[PDB]
Amino acid sequence: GFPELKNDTFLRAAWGEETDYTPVWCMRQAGRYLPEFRETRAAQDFFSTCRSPEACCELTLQPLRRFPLDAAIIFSEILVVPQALGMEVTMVPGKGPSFPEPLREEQDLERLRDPEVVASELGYVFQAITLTRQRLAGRVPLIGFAGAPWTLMTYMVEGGGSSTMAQAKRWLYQRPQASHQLLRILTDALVPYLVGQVVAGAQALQLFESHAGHLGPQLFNKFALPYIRDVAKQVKARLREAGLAPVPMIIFAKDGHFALEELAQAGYEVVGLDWTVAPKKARECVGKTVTLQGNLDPCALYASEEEIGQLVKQMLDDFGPHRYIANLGHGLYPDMDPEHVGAFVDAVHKHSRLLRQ
Amino acid sequence: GFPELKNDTFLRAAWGEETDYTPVWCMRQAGRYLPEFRETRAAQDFFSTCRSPEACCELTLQPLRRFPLDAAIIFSEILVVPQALGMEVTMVPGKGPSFPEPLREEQDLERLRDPEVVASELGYVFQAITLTRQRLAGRVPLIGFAGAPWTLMTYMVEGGGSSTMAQAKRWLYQRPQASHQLLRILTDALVPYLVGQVVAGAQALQLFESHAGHLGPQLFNKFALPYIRDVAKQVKARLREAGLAPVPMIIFAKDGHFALEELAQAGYEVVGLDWTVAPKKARECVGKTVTLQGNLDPCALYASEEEIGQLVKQMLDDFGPHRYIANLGHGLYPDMDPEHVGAFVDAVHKHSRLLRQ
Ligand SMILES: Cc1c2[nH]c(c1CCC(=O)O)Cc1[nH]c(c(CCC(=O)O)c1C)Cc1[nH]c(c(CCC(=O)O)c1C)Cc1[nH]c(c(CCC(=O)O)c1C)C2
Ligand SMILES: Cc1c2[nH]c(c1CCC(=O)O)Cc1[nH]c(c(CCC(=O)O)c1C)Cc1[nH]c(c(CCC(=O)O)c1C)Cc1[nH]c(c(CCC(=O)O)c1C)C2
Repeated sequence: GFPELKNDTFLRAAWGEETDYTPVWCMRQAGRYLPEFRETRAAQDFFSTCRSPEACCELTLQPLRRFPLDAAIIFSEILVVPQALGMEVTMVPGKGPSFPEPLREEQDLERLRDPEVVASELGYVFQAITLTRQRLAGRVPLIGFAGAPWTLMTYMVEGGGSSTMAQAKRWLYQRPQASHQLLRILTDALVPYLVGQVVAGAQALQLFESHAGHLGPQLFNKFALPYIRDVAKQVKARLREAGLAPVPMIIFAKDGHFALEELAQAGYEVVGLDWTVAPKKARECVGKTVTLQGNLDPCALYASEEEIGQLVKQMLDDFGPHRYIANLGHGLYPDMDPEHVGAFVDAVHKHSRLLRQ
Repeated sequence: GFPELKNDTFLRAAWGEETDYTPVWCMRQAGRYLPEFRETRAAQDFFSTCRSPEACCELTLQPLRRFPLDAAIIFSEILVVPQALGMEVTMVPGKGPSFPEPLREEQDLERLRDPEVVASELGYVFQAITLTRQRLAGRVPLIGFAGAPWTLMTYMVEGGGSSTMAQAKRWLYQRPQASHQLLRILTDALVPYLVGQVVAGAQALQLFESHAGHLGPQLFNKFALPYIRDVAKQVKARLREAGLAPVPMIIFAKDGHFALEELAQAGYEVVGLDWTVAPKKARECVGKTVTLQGNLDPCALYASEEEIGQLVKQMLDDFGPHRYIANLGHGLYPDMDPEHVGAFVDAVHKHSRLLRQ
């Protein structure tokens, strides 16, 4: 139903095969650092943008017109899942996401939709995925994505960003039962959503556990890890059952240094790394059979084009030329220079080829 | 809404009325042979230039500050239409236009936008037309333009220039149905685009069938001519319906010697000629009721100012002083001398007046 893929380097590396060079992409490659992103986004409010296949497709394509990135990622939000479960969410400029009525007690779970119906509420995402895959015309693979259960829970309880997650963690300690219930609702919504993304055309999937860092090992193993594992097991199972090829799945646990061994056993092809983990230490944690993605400090792009090249060279030396996809350790920041993102991409390609030959 | 036209000679001649002199313009009069064109163009990438009304207006005006040309043509590209249908196109300096993902099989037509929405994607062209018509302040008429369906198809399939059109012609012979489908998509996008150009201020329209020559009579009559005829019929119909004055339309089929009789019956006021067709033979083909445009070998401008004058004199003798707009037989080449373009313009004006008096 879709054009044949021309550059599959990203997929080959995700599965752990050898390639001629290291593939690269950037979290938030479609983002506010691009003037053209801001121009397209000035037309609608944020979630209206998410609900327009043409707008999502356009924002996805923009970075690919500037840089020879080895993957695209669909424009959407992780917060579409809580929204489709029935929570109201806003993204007013200057303030970040807010839920005006967060979940604060167990009884608040009653407001949520049955998780089995979330996928049908998210048809607009699938339309954006199909459109973008057709428009990409096989240039590079298209990544779909969602938030991990714990991270989604933090937003639902905290009502937005938090430096401590004190309310969400209070749920874990004081309301463990109701927490597991919410986390299971989330998992059961995520699975059919992620499956649907692949049915619509996604060629890989990333699960963002952006708030792993707040947990620590004991809480992470009890409350985050089981649902991370269940997402992967279930998504692969449903795809096989529907006659489709399962896709490479990436787990990105920001500030998750402490969980790398477990994440390596959690049924994901790729483990994404923040910039605080030394590549060689990550490699000792995860072993020889998963692919690593990352992990340059996004702020390194504030440095000169030449220094970026040298930092990239050092990073590639540490990861080595096997089982590795280059990216930053988090997303691009809004004040970053597009030319420096350009330099990061060119340096990965240049030094990875030098490192092989 | 616009200034009254001061010099309408070009329009009078297009409609076949007598004038005091022969009006002249040059394909690519805004082009790389002008140092000031290159300076304005060094600021942006090519399609960013196309999307800036001020930049398009400026490039349009430049040649008119050097030479008393009898028409302006808006700065744009024919390839904006395939781009607005959803194909990615580049114009890297030194390489010409490229589509990295050309159409290669019938199923690839699925990626394209509904042709009814192309005009709204091309609003920036209409903004450039309105701005330029206002800035011209009635000096001379402003021509809008587009590629003809077949020619646009060649780019979409071949992915760029070709000496044979072997892939595009393979479509015509092996995929006739899918070819007609593409050609109809193109026609249905072109019509509302061309209409929009006139709504925005265009005072005439040229359709460039630059790749006619590759066809020959049987394929041209089956695959190019029907859509050329449909463009004109439909554009005139929509303009009448909207309460506007239809504009003179020019069909330019480069290397189309073999189609001149049919082109004369295709509902265009003006038939443009390449330099390989002797003017008197063209006149026998098209009859007494269309206007001819052309047709000096662009390379003749490599000759001395004096020789250019003599070649122009011979050309004007052959066309005669009725139903004729002077131009070259194709566009100006980048290494041509602006003073020689100057001499071509002055010679047309001088000898056409001598030929009447
Ligand atoms: C994949 C994605 C996301 N957001 C957006 C996209 C699509 C564009 C892209 O690929 O980044 C658009 C996307 N999302 C947002 C923006 C900027 C909105 C604006 O102000 O106009 C855009 C373009 C806003 C946003 N959205 C979010 C925040 C963080 C809130 C906090 O904890 O303080 C913020 C600031 C939640 C969010 N959103 C996302 C994550 C996971 C990655 C990460 O950790 O950064 C998370 C945690 C993922
Ligand atoms: C009307 C127009 C066109 N292109 C451009 C304009 C505006 C300036 C002008 O009036 O010429 C800018 C215009 N278009 C281009 C340039 C030069 C770009 C650069 O290298 O910087 C400019 C100023 C590049 C171009 N664009 C095209 C080619 C030919 C490719 C091939 O078949 O080999 C090329 C080389 C496609 C094209 N473009 C156009 C045609 C029809 C006329 C013709 O046959 O020449 C065609 C066929 C029309």
